[PDB]
Amino acid sequence: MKEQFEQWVARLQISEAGQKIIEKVRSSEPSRRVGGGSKNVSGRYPSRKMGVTIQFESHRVALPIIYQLE
DNA sequence: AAAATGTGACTTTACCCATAACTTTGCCGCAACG
Repeated sequence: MKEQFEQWVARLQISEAGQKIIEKVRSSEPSRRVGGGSKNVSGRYPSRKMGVTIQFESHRVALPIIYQLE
């Protein structure tokens, strides 16, 4: 899981700052919890690619992008 | 930090259908005048 990541970074030759920010993203939990607001349907989707739940704040402008990325 | 869910069982006007009930009105006779 980590050796493949390192080889991917080496192949793309990502700078130290970029790899650091990527590791911070892949380690840190989401910054804010999704709130429904007032006109947005919010919620969770099971991403089998990652294998975890992903939060979306809109089911007709952001969720379809999630399906595409899955 | 943020766009996308009204809905359906219940009740109510509206038109048609059949019949009762009073008023219309042409088709006929009958009395009166020319």
